[PDB]
Amino acid sequence: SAVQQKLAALEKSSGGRLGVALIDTADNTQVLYRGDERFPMCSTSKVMAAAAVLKQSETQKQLLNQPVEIKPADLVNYNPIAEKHVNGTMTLAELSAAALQYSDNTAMNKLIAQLGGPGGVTAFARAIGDETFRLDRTEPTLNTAIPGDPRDTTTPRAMAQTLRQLTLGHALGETQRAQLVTWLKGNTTGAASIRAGLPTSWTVGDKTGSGDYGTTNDIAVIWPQGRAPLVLVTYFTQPQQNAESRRDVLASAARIIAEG
Repeated sequence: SAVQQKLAALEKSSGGRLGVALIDTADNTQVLYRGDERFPMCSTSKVMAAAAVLKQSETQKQLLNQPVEIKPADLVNYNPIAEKHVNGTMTLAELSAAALQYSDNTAMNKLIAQLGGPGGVTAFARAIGDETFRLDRTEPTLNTAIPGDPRDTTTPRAMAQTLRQLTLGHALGETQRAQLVTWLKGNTTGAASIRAGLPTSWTVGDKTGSGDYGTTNDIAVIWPQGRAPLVLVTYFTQPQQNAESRRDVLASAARIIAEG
């Protein structure tokens, strides 16, 4: 198609490997580019951990208010919110918001611990029908993004279908789904990624991800004005271990998609 020609040209101009999955919920049509190739998730995996804790809260009604200690030994490489609460507590709701909206890595590790390890996050993916997602490591080593390494990867197609179920479908209860949507819409890290390639009137909820090998990711639910919502996943990774992030590539992919 025309869009896939332009995405392929964008990829060629970038020097990296680009994966795109669009789901148009108007007619359940999909646009895929390398849709079944594995990509390192990096921080886009935080959506699955937050959703898994939300799913637990459908039975443990007070779970999101449970206080969790933040100790100096809990801090890893990037803890913008957790650092503000060292030797204090944050609720699981506050940890989920920090993980999603600020990409706080300590918050992610607390969510993983709540679920019983990376195997508990992966379990939730399987329980909602995602057989592709795998979380193998904690923060920060899940971001190594080594070429060919299947650890901590998913495919664009799988992540788009799973993000649709979590936010627009009914994989979660109603209060939980609305909370997830509210968190995604309040993301603070996405201004230069998918959002930058879309009309400013469209409302976006997204989760970015970045890591080694110049890995630059964004997953988004998009509500166009007077139009059925869209789910857009853009993964990008590069051949050099020390490559710089390329959020502009995600913005350009979104622009190409939005042209259709």
